[PDB]
Amino acid sequence: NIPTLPQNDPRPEQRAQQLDKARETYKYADLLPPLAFCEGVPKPDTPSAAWLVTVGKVAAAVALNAVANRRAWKRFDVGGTSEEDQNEAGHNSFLARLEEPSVLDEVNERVAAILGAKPNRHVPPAQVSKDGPNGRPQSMDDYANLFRRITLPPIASTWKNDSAFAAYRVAGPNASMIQRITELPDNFAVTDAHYKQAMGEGDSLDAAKAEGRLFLADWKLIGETLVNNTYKGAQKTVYAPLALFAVPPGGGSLAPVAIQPGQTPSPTNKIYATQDGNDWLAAKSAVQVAEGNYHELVSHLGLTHLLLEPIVMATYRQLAQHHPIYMLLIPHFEGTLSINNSAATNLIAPGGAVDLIFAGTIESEHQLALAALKRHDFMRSGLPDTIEQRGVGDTSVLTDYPYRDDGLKIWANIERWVTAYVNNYYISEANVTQDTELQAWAAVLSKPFAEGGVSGFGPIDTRAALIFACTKVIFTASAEHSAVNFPQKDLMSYAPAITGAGWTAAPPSQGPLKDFQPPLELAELQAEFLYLLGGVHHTKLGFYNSNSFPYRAWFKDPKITAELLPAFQRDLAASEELIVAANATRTFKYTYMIPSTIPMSINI
Amino acid sequence: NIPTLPQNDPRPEQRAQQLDKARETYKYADLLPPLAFCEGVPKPDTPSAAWLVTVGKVAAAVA
Repeated sequence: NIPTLPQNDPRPEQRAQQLDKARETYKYADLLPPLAFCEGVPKPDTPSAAWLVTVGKVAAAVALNAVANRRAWKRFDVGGTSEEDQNEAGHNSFLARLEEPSVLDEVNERVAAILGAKPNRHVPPAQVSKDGPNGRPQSMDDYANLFRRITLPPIASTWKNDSAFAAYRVAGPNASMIQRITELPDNFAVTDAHYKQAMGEGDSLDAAKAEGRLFLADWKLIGETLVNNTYKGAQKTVYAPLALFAVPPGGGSLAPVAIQPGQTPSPTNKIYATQDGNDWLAAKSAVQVAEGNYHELVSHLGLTHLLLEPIVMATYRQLAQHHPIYMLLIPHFEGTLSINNSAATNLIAPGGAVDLIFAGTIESEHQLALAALKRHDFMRSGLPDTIEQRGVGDTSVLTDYPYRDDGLKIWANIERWVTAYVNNYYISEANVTQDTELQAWAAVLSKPFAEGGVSGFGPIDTRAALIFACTKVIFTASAEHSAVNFPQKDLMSYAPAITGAGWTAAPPSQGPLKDFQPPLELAELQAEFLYLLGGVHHTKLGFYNSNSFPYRAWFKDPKITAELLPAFQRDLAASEELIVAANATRTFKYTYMIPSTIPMSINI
Repeated sequence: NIPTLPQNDPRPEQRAQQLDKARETYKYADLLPPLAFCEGVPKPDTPSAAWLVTVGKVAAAVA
């Protein structure tokens, strides 16, 4: 078959009848206000068997670590529970390979209990707990010892170094935060003395501001939207810090200069610098807490999951199965509906993992997420555009920016493959306007953000405009989500390195480090649920197949099958070697933009 | 037992561990909007039996 535009289609009546049945299987829900959600999971978007088995094995290890953590506390129920989880691990690898009682029910339920922070996730079908790790830490060893049957992340041993703190701003979960500044803001007056502490006497703050070597990360939005909460009556705290970063003259890696935990300078809110010791380590730890709230809601959930959800909805509804753009975008949406529902009713739901671990009240977190979707500008949110919007573009000034360098490759790949796919099917700029399905598609997306649209979406009246919207979508389904989702397992499992709440007051430190860390019962949940969200690489960018049992190729037009997609896949195999090359020379690794590791869609 | 200020307390650790267990017992609520309220009546702050007997005599005459 050759997909075709609606005006060129030889059988328009059968086409508009498939969209009628399509709009009945994909109806809009209000699982989260403002946004445009789907009513449950339509059976087409059910998780594939391949996906369930992969997730099932991760949920098994997470469960076995929780049992092993329960053996350590109270130093048969732990033994019997240990084996029913082993039975599932053997059931998964063997029974599911037949190719759904063991696959369907057990996997979805185990994921729900991990993301929902439900009690007694020890054993399934065998139906805070003081027989598991809970309460205040005796020592900092209690946090590293929680990773018993899952591997402790490497940042658990590097995070105190200032080098690791700045690597987050270029190769961490929120690698898009910094911004080149020419003059310091008025509420963050850092001195030349603070600069010469970090960079030495050979450089001056004035010289760095002139040569574009100063970059700032400003968590002002956290202050605008969050409301501190409590856990079991214990005060959870979050800040809205500003942190300064500079590169040595002549170019080089980033390095932290100064930190101010609050938006407003005050007697209780001052500027901490590289030499201040225990106080400085807490001012970095405060920023890390701000990034956790900001990443998981803004960077991660708001601007990938929740950003693509109305587009996933409009694509099914207005674009027929015989539409070429429909053939391009649906495989980049596999399971996005399914994971966003498991996110809505479990993760960010009251009583879930984010409600307890992260500092804000759960509804204040939602406002933070919605605040970014409301201010986002889709048409000017292309990766090469955002790089030049921030002033982070010079490859010689700031030289260690893995996300920028690896990502700008994957973007160029996807744009080439999109520009090819579009130019084949859209042979005249009159094909775009007369695409009644694509214009309906653009309408429901061009709508106000309050009515359920994507901010800054219009207009899609050009082949170049459709090319961008299809590049940005594919990028968000693949590369960007890799750059944010998987750092959760590698860079966010260890609570002392970064977590959702501060558990003492402030960077002005008043005692031991272990008191700023979360209680163990939550610290175990953070490691486990972030292990699960970061430990599933299923489906691979460039490899378009079906979500059904044969897992056969998805395209049918032999133009794409034996030319256009192979052109795409080679470019990705090429960029992979350039990225793998640069990654060996790097101490702070960045696998999240490696073409082999990237998924097609948002699915975990 | 002679009371003592925190900085002078010979047993600071045991002291701090008490307020944690205490902040667990006395949690805030929004029973009345814009006011700092207690989440129900915690058990150590249950009305005493003397208070109930005195009140019970009055609540009987009213009935």
